[PDB]
Amino acid sequence: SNPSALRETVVEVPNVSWNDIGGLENVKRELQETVQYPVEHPEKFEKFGMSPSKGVLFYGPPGCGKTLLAKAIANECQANFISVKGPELLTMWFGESEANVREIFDKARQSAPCVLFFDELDSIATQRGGGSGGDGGGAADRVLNQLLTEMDGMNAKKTVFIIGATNRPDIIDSALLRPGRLDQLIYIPLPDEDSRLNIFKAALRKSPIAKDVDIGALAKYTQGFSGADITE
Amino acid sequence: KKDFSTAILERKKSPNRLVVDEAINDDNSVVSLHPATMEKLQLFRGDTILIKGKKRKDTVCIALADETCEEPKIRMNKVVRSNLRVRLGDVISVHQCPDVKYGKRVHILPVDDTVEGVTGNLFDAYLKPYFLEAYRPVRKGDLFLVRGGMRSVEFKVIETDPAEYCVVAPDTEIFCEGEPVKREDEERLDDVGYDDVGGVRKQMAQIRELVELPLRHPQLFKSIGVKPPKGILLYGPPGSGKTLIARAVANETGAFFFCINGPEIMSKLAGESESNLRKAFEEAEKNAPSIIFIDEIDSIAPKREKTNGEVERRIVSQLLTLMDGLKSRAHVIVMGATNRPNSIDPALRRFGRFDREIDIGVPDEIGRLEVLRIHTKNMKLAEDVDLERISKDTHGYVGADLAALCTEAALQCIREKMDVIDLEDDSIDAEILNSMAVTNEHFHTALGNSNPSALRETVVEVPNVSWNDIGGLENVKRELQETVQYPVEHPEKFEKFGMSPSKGVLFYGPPGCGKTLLAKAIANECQANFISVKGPELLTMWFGESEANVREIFDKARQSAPCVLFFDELDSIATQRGGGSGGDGGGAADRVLNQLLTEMDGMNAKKTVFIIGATNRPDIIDSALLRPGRLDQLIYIPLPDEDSRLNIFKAALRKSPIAKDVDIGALAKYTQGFSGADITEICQRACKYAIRENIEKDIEKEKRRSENPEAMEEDGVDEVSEIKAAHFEESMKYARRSVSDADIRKYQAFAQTLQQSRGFG
Amino acid sequence: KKDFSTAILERKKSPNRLVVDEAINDDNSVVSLHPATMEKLQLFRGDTILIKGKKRKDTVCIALADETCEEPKIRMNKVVRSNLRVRLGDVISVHQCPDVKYGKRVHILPVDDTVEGVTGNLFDAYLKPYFLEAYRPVRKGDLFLVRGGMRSVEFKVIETDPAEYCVVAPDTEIFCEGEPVKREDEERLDDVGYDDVGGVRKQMAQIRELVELPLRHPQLFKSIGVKPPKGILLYGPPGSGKTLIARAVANETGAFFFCINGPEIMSKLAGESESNLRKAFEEAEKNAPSIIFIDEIDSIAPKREKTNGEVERRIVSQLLTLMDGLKSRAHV
Ligand SMILES: Nc1ncnc2c1ncn2[C@@H]1O[C@H](COP(=O)(O)OP(=O)(O)NP(=O)(O)O)[C@@H](O)[C@H]1O
Ligand SMILES: Nc1ncnc2c1ncn2[C@@H]1O[C@H](COP(=O)(O)OP(=O)(O)NP(=O)(O)O)[C@@H](O)[C@H]1O
Ligand SMILES: Nc1ncnc2c1ncn2[C@@H]1O[C@H](COP(=O)(O)OP(=O)(O)NP(=O)(O)O)[C@@H](O)[C@H]1O
Ligand SMILES: Nc1ncnc2c1ncn2[C@@H]1O[C@H](COP(=O)(O)OP(=O)(O)NP(=O)(O)O)[C@@H](O)[C@H]1O
Ligand SMILES: [Mg+2]
Ligand SMILES: [Mg+2]
Ligand SMILES: [Mg+2]
Ligand SMILES: [Mg+2]
Repeated sequence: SNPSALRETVVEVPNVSWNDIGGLENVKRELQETVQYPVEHPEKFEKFGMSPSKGVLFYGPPGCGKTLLAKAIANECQANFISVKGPELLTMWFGESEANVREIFDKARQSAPCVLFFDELDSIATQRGGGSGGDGGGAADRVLNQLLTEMDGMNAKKTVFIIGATNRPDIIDSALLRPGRLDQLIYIPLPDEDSRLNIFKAALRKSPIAKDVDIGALAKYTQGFSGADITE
Repeated sequence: KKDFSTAILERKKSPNRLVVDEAINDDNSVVSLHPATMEKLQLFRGDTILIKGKKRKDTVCIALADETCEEPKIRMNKVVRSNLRVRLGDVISVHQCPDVKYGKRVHILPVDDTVEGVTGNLFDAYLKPYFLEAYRPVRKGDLFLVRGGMRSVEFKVIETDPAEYCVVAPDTEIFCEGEPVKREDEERLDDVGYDDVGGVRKQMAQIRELVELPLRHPQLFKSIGVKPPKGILLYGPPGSGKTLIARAVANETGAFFFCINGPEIMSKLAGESESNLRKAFEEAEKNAPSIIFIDEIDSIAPKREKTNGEVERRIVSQLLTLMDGLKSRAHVIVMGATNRPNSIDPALRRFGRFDREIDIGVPDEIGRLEVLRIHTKNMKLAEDVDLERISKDTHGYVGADLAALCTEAALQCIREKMDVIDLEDDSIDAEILNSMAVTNEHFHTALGNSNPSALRETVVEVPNVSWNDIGGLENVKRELQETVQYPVEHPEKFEKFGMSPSKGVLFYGPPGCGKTLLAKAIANECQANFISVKGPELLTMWFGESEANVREIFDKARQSAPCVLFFDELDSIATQRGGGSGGDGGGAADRVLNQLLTEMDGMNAKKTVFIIGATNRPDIIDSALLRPGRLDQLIYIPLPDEDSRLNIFKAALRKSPIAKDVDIGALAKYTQGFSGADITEICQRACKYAIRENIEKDIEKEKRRSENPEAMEEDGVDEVSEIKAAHFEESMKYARRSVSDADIRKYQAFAQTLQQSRGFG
Repeated sequence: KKDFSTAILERKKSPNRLVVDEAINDDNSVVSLHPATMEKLQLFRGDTILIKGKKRKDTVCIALADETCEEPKIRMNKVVRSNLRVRLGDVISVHQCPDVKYGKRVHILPVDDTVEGVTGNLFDAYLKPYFLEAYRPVRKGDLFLVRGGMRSVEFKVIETDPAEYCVVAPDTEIFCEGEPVKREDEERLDDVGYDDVGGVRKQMAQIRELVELPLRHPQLFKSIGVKPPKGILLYGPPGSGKTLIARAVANETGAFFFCINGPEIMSKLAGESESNLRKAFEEAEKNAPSIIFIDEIDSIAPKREKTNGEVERRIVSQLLTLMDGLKSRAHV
């Protein structure tokens, strides 16, 4: 048997927790302030007469756990999580057209609190071409401008955080980094010696590993490896 | 001089105008006038009088005398207030009733909800005991309360003789003949009026002077030798105010009102739509003065390119013919309503047709506050509801959205009481029902769970930003004053010297230096409307409304003069014309460039409209935008210097709990080359660190108390949690400039050589 | 504080609420209440009572006494459980039947699948031997089982007198008049309800507070001075829950329900679609409180850019006019 509603956007609390993510202690510590505090304690910011920012960008090497952090922070705050990929957005215009990005943003509004994650920004957020032209990239330009337009109207909703992820920060459009948009910049580094042990343990937290396997031993030999390589 | 546009709304105080006040008597056919007021009115003790109310409703009562009634008071009872539709504080007028008109019959009938529990002939229990020999004046259509024991039955004046009003002499032979005046008839009483519309005063004044004046006092127009416009077209965001305003004006002007709903016309068979239109117009002409409100006119008269059938173009043509046939000027006005002004067929928007248009746009803060006050005037609000905060927090909310917000607040109030309310029972405890009140937290929750609709529509409002919110930039402000304020406040000054100014400015500089804020500040100083448009928004307009988006924003700016049309983020639309001209992704930048220049060309003749741009990429800015007659003035916004950064920090923290030991000036020295955005993000990081600190402190305190409840609440109490210097140090630890030292000399070079871009490289 | 959104769904435990339990007797017109529960209910041994079930279904039985019935138990038999539509563990309520209403007639008719193998007058074999002088309470619309030997014939309470419920006194002159109660009628019984919808609680709560509250307890809204919304629009992936939820809410709220299927409206000739819409709205207004569920509304009211004909825009306009005409607030 095959499912039918497998392409529809799913608004649900992810099952990922901080445990599934190895290391990144400082990133988690700052994400708590950036997301959880303005949600669980919204009146705190009004007490000090200063509003927070509803935008974050994850940039770093592939396989370092950028998609997992968004899901984990959503799970911590018990907020709905909407996952959107750049490839999916690019086909939306050749389809429902203008009423796809608007629709996902409206769904995020209706599902507040929410964490609207845009994975794989390497395609939609391709830097505005100097020789502006073409319709193949006229879809990246759409998913860029129409997305920024929605970001502008999203800062007044409150309890909605827009998180991005890009493995190509060089081509990321500079407009997305504007205040009122994805202006907070968090760097996800390659795991270090200590982080790789945690990554191995998490990847094998439910594995039949023998009694003679030294998980820490592999960490020394595997340096510069992303978490994806550690899982492979 | 003043702006006389909002002059018709003003109420002219007159000696006959008295303010509403509570009475010393509950008599419904008797009020109490102060002796001095009666002397001004030439009245005497116990004399019948006609009180002019609202919504063309008036009553008749005998005026008594009492010295406690201040001069600006009338001392009417609750029944008279309800009949006149006037709450305490309104300004009614008083006219004499010289024709007391002792009536031979005063038809009286009861209301079903006031009769529940009566087991005897109402004539022998309520009417006759209080009317016989009482000589109580009665006004047709007014509900006077009566009592015949425990039950209180309120009767409407059904049919007097004379028909208008009379005095109930003993000769009034009448009894209660049935119960045909059931309470449900109130749906068509106190329905709509001027007081039921809030947040629109300029539009309302325009409608009143274009509709009510021609129909009530055409003598002015006839003497002046001008024929008033007959076609009015309300348009605006859906749900804003259109259908309400039309009915309110129709009821307040007191003219025959005929409603022609578009769906109702189009839901009938061919040959009945046109028949109904013809009947409506003929009836309006017969019963002049008259008004013909065509709601949802876009359905019966859509754009001819979109309509497909023949029995639709036939209806459009019939409507056009009927409007053309109204030039007889039989005191007939056709008012329209359409949220899609462009979807309307062009033929309607022409002379002899809907040529005058009013935009019922999104309300501002005060308008939303007034709307909320109007809608909550009946709900059981608690004594701690602050509608000012809600109005401030409701941006992009049309009146319908505010009504939905109030309803959601009430529903949330019910949910809180669901624990003590059982749904299985077919009846709910009366005490619980009467104890439900809507609190501020309910409204806040409803607002959080409610979303706005008119948040994408262009907003034409005076910004709240002032020069204080902007740090430094003294020279820029000084030149902006000359460039903008002087040609607006003092337009004749330029004509005195025989030289016209320029209606274009361009802001170029490093990001985060305060280019968007300056436009808003200068608009606020001149009290001129501000229209904010971003390049990303323009690029999607072409893939959409197409040519009629830029034209529409420019037309809106024209209608909203004085105005400051700001185009933020020119880095996209103003991308320099590609040497290898081609492509459709950039074929939208080329559109928003050429079509924008075309509008700029026609905008220099409008006057009092200034087009301001902003670009962080002056290198790619199209050289055409710098032409005279366009954005030719070039103002460079530099990175803030040592002195400017102190002001920026102070402004960012002008409402912050900063401690007493924080040296704002100290940070300025360390932060050099930082834009204002970085200076604000520093404060944001510091505030977040302080939130973490005090969250942990409160958690530790509560856990200390819970780790032995015997530990009492010591004198230690939650403090300001002021932002200590440690938080600022930590923020500066991660703070990083958004403008490099290599990307400032380049801005200086462009400041030198920007306007030279119309030639070669 | 808590999230009060999912508060209407909560069942309020009351002294009159008893949990379902198996009975010591298979009698269909008699249940067994614990003596303490009866004392809380002011009942006595062998007293007729009305049991409030689900889907607006209820039965009437005489409550006996037994100490084995724990306080949160009612000890009903299988037939009563089926009639009430309640499985073991549900929480029904108990109300008294002070008006026993000794009935003059208790119309009884059999079901075809329970009669297979009967060769004698059912009145002289099943009804009279167990009803005469038994004073068994009967509730209209409930299937009580009877036996006259090996075959077990279950009869529905067709038409009592009083109509709602009564007690079968010896004066009840009645016999089995034909077999018009064939078992296939069960397609319209125990069809849908709240318990038949799973996986939606927030949406279900919203629908219940926007539909059932305005129709059953409008006094709250009237006192608060708020007019409840009259238009609700369910949407979601095809096949999710829409048509099921609409019918479930309609049946649970117990209000006149009228279904206007879009294909059915559009499958008829011009002038009959609008006529049917008008008839539906008029009937709903007449029989208020009411609900008008328009399934597949996208067919009768699609986007105006996509619709081509005139007899489709006419139907859309008729629907818009009818909805605009509902501001009378006749509990519709
Ligand atoms: N820090 C980590 N801890 C544990 N597993 C990790 C970590 N980082 C990556 N992984 C594993 O590697 C997979 C891929 O990483 P993911 O979290 O999808 O990163 P990404 O930035 O989305 N990668 P890509 O889309 O390929 O650029 C995860 O789903 C985990 O299985
Ligand atoms: N300015 C206002 N003051 C008070 N109540 C208002 C105001 N504007 C709107 N409302 C309320 O909101 C309702 C909706 O406004 P309505 O007059 O129906 O808007 P509309 O523009 O005719 N809608 P549509 O034809 O659907 O685009 C009104 O009937 C009032 O109940
Ligand atoms: N001179 C200033 N004084 C005070 N605050 C400032 C100043 N300049 C910038 N800011 C702050 O930084 C924010 C961003 O600056 P803004 O006025 O939007 O500049 P911009 O030119 O529109 N930036 P961008 O669109 O990112 O190129 C402002 O909204 C203020 O919060
Ligand atoms: N939540 C549920 N619980 C139990 N059964 C369900 C549920 N949802 C769907 N079903 C079953 O699946 C069937 C299909 O659902 P249905 O109510 O017809 O969906 P729909 O949204 O009306 N379909 P369509 O009009 O074709 O988009 C139902 O009739 C039930 O038999
Ligand atoms: Mg990613
Ligand atoms: Mg309208
Ligand atoms: Mg700018
Ligand atoms: Mg369906």
